[PDB]
Amino acid sequence: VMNRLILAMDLMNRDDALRVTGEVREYIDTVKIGYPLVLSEGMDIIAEFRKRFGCRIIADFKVADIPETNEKICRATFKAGADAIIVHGFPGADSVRACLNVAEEMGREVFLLTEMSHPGAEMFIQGAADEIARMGVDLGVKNYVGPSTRPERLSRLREIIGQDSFLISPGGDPGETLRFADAIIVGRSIYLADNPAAAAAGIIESIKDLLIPE
Amino acid sequence: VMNRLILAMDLMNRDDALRVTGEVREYIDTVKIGYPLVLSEGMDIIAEFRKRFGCRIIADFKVADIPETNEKICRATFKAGADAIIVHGFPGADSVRACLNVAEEMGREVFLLTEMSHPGAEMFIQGAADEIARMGVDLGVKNYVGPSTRPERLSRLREIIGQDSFLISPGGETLRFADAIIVGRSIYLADNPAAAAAGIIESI
Ligand SMILES: O=c1[nH]c(=O)c2[nH+]cn([C@@H]3O[C@H](COP(=O)(O)O)[C@@H](O)[C@H]3O)c2[nH]1
Ligand SMILES: O=c1[nH]c(=O)c2[nH+]cn([C@@H]3O[C@H](COP(=O)(O)O)[C@@H](O)[C@H]3O)c2[nH]1
Repeated sequence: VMNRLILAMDLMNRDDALRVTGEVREYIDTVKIGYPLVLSEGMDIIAEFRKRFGCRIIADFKVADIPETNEKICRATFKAGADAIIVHGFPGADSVRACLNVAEEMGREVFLLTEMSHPGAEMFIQGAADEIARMGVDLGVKNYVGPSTRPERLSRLREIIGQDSFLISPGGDPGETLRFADAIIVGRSIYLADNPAAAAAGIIESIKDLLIPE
Repeated sequence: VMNRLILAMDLMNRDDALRVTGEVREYIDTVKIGYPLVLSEGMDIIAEFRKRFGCRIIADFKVADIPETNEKICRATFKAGADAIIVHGFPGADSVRACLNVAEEMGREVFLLTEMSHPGAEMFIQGAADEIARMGVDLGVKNYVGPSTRPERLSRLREIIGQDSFLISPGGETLRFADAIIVGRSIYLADNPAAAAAGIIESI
């Protein structure tokens, strides 16, 4: 949200993760954290980022279980401090709804992952992408996460979810991506930079130059 | 698996989880744990189950990310002590391959989840099940997880994966096709977990 830039904190050692995040806090307030960091350092790391830096945390857990278990995963995740959680749609409407129910009760957010673009994604994901996105619309999902690369797929997703829905995705960027996504997710280009704060600053400048309405 | 019965430990607090486990260890040696428990108590609880009870641990994490991330998830999970991890097939062969390579490197195991039967699985999962199972066969997968379903349905899954493959699924008829059955609530919510487990095993 802040500056339409989300940091994908994918480092696995706690020191570097905390260091880099604090260094860019001036320009980025939203950070995405996945399982590798959480499983190695504990869920308390989420609480630490929020408590210590006041950032918003998106748990990229790609939740993909049956309804009752999804509910428990979301509860434990929101209890630990996450503001939002990323959920798979392939498991069906029921499994997504369970996540929406907990988010509703706790005042948090669910991001629906509609497709992936890694090799192998063409086997089952690509073919179900539009239908999964439409299922999200039918479920009242308001936040979506896009695959990656291929700007043409992004345009398609936006057409399905509408102008009102919130869409985030990784990376002529940031411009190409932000023609359709509301915020761009950036990891390496920032956390592997000699001066992370400088890299974030540079990208934010590019983003502001776009003069994006609303 | 001891007595062909796997305990699905879906509780979220360490005290109840450890209590039920120690009470059924004379009957069960394999325990399946999920993110609810590990996210609530820490991945270190895996070492507690193994060092304290001698349990084999199956991490039901339904791994479903890109290859590089799946690799990291499996390495952290095996490093914490899991003997095996359950992985989704819908993200494709390469995502599954990444998990299998970490298992090969660390001497552990990967279980491919072929299907689920909850009320919504009919939308995309059911239709992909046979292809996912066949995909596992071609990737050299030897361990599979089947859905909670009528035993007749597991017959088809068994025909696909062959006689040598190892199959587990939520649960006597089921054991006509699956090598072990997975049971959770009937045992861990029981006032007497030991008696519950002993009763299930007697049904053989
Ligand atoms: O579909 C995808 N296929 C990929 O190959 C891929 N690589 C990275 N990611 C996701 O993008 C976030 C940022 O990654 P970067 O460090 O490359 O900016 C990461 O945190 C991931 O969420 C991928 N998503
Ligand atoms: O395909 C499935 N459809 C379902 O509706 C379902 N409900 C539970 N489970 C799985 O079964 C394990 C044992 O659950 P119980 O506590 O009911 O014995 C659990 O740990 C789950 O892995 C399901 N699998």
